[PDB]
Amino acid sequence: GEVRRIKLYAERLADGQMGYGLEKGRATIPGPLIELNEGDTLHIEFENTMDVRASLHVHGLDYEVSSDGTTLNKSDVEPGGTRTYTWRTHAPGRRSDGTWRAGSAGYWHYHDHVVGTEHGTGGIRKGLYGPVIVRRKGDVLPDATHTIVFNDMLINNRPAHSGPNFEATVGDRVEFVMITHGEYYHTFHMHGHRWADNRTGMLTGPDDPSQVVDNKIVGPADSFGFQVIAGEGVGAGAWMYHCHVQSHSDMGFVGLFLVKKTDGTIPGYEP
Amino acid sequence: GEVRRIKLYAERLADGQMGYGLEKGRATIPGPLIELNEGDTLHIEFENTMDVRASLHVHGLDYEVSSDGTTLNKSDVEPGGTRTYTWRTHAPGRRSDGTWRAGSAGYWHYHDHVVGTEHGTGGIRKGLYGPVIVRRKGDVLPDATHTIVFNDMLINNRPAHSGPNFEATVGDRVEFVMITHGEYYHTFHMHGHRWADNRTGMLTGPDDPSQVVDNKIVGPADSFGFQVIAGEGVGAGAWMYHCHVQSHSDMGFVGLFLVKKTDGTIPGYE
Amino acid sequence: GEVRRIKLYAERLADGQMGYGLEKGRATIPGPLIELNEGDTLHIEFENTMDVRASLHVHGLDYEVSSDGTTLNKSDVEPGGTRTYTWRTHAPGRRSDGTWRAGSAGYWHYHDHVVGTEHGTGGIRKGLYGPVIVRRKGDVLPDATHTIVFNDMLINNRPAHSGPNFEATVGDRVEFVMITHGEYYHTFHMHGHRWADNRTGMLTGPDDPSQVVDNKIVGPADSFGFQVIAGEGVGAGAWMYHCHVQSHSDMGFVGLFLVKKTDGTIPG
Ligand SMILES: [Cu+2]
Ligand SMILES: [Cu+2]
Ligand SMILES: [Cu+2]
Ligand SMILES: [Cu+2]
Ligand SMILES: [Cu+2]
Ligand SMILES: [Cu+2]
Ligand SMILES: [Cu+2]
Ligand SMILES: [Cu+2]
Ligand SMILES: [Cu+2]
Ligand SMILES: [Cu+2]
Ligand SMILES: [Cu+2]
Ligand SMILES: [Cu+2]
Ligand SMILES: [Cu+2]
Ligand SMILES: [Cu+2]
Repeated sequence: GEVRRIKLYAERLADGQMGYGLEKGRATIPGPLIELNEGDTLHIEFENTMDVRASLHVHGLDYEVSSDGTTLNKSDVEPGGTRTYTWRTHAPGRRSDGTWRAGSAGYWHYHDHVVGTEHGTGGIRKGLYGPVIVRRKGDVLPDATHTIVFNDMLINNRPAHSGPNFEATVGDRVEFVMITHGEYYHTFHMHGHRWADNRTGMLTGPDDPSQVVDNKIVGPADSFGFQVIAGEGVGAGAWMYHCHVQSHSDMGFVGLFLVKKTDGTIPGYEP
Repeated sequence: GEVRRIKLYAERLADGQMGYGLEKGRATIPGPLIELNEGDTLHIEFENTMDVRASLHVHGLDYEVSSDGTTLNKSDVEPGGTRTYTWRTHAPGRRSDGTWRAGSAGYWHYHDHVVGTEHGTGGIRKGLYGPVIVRRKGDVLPDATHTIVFNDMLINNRPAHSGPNFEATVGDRVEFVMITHGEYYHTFHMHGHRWADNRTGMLTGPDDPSQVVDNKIVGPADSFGFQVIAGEGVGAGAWMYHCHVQSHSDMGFVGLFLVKKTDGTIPGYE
Repeated sequence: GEVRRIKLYAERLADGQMGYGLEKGRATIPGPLIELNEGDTLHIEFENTMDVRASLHVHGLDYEVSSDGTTLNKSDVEPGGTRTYTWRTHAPGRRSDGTWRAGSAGYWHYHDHVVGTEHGTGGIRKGLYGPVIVRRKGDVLPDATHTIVFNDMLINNRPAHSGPNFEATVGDRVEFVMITHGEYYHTFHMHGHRWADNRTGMLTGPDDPSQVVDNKIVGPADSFGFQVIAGEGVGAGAWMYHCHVQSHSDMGFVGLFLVKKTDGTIPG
């Protein structure tokens, strides 16, 4: 259980998007990946650099109403204002009542709750979302982590036929965090790969009856994640991921998981 | 288990609504909570007090076609009529061939199947829905149970910005039953609390790999439930629950889980 | 693990439809059920008999990009062309990193990826879909398997009020494969029966905490399956299955699981 501190800034981007960043003028969409171990406390020294009220609200983690990031709990930030948000986490364990307390561990996310509406509809639309992973002791750690956000009809707020693409090598342990926002349900599909429908996205062993899937229905504020061995049993290639709702996939919102051979090459593809 | 008998009434209510009740003029939307233990049998002496055919149909439980509650199986109820429905439940166990028979236990629900359409579209819209809990031997029992129904764009058929709110004290074991009906998908979200995506909404112990969530996609006739310790690790507070579909949350369709300190107070909220 | 070889054909059908068949002129919607055991390899000698490009794309199974069935990987089929697709499967096992590799076993599906659009919107709409089951050693095998596809507002591309109905006898072990396609989310409900939300749709034992359900939200390209003992604890009957989205159920998009007594009768 470390007590940890980061700085976070909400910025309006040149293009009129809105992003979180770890430093001024370094905002990204999605926002920076926050990673904590169960038991860790994080203090986020947040600065709203924008000319509108903005906030930081987190799913899954332990927070008091004063870190709700809502108008209801007097927890949003005035233009140019500052606020320290506090996120706590806990390990699982036996309560006195003999019950098992579930831990914080999982694939989570943070987003604005007051831009445009008192539910953050405008901030979320403009890019104020990012991933949070809470790890349990012993969890398997990846070679890389990639965050895919279905935000209305967009992926990571990109234009149609502009990715995002993620590169790996065959055999790499690659982690995906998959977050949904906005108005629409979606189905997330990845070619050539599959994962478990459980906390880690990985089967614990032969006694784990979790469905193994390559396609998952998601709605606004859903988060899940998984890890794959890149190209396992399928080889190097351009492995598309996309929404499987037919009108959505036809808008040209598709990304590629580019799995290269150890010589840096990939079977030829036509994007 | 035990053999149980109850009366149930379907009644027209104010503002063109329809509800189930355990007594005449005590109909509620949602309808009364029905709670059974695996193995129990329930006989429901159902009176349709309305001027249109109505029925009772249940998810999850054991029932014969004579208690289907459908026109197909001639088990709806004529206006002003009475019919006894029978719900059975069973415990899990190995079959003779060594497969495992799943038990009845879970978060379930009952609704009308013949008002407006032969799928109960009018009856459900107007409020003919309620919760059923079937418990397993050794299940953890709560201090209170609250039912939240996303019915089209309404919560429990309340208009925009009309709660419902649920009160607890820090430390209470609070059960939620979450049912969806109608036309739309939703995502159910609760601030400051989380649960397991499994039968009871609680992890069985360290071998249970179920995802821990605070947001769940649901569609018409989905039911799930869970228990939380009120304010566990987060303290007293006005803890919002709402649909996270942004247009739905922006219509005011929000309620509060009001978690008080033992001294009866709650951190100031607006 | 066996190496298996089949032929498949894509063909235009009546009423503006398209389907897959094991023989020319024998295409069905849904397409033929393909059943494999973990470790089996299947080579599909696919002939596109149509006047438009078409492909075969599979969920869940092991395939190389040369069997992706996509424009991106140039592995669709010209009109009148033939292509051998290869699907591999694997058993689960312990990896050299100490993790458990998930096996191929599950309820899966295949469909076109290039008719109408580069995502197969037109091919899927018109009937180019079918079920795939991959079994694990020791899995419980059914007496009968039935495939239900929610494709847009249709079931198995049947018109409103067109079933399909499935017949069983009380005590039969009946498997359902449930696949969704198109534009819409659905909720699949079956009267009188329930299943586990897990890989097999059956609880493995008392240590399996999976929710037991009779209603499941599904979206495009979702697949799940389950087995039930027909009429278990409920008896013979006409047992409705339907989408539970109310306007969907109201269109006539409903079928029956017709469970007979041992003497052949159904409560009428
Ligand atoms: Cu909120
Ligand atoms: Cu989509
Ligand atoms: Cu795909
Ligand atoms: Cu695919
Ligand atoms: Cu949120
Ligand atoms: Cu090229
Ligand atoms: Cu029904
Ligand atoms: Cu909603
Ligand atoms: Cu929240
Ligand atoms: Cu129902
Ligand atoms: Cu695809
Ligand atoms: Cu439907
Ligand atoms: Cu039903
Ligand atoms: Cu697909």
